[PDB]
Amino acid sequence: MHAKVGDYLVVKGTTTERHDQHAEIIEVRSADGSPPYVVRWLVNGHETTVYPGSDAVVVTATEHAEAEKRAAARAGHAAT
Repeated sequence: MHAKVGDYLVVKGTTTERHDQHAEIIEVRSADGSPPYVVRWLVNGHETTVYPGSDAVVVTATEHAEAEKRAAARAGHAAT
């Protein structure tokens, strides 16, 4: 996994069915791709530092709106 700033983080379901744990990566605490990350819930509304899980993927704006609402409730429910 390799992270990038200005992009969105996803966890779970690399097979592409259920993509959870969503947010915007504005601060990458890795030079390549290793947790933790400083993440913003944009479509939710808060900043924090979270620990994602396995099957972490990088998405863009559209994958962020709906999916980050639900999947941030998934991600930032704990490990904060």
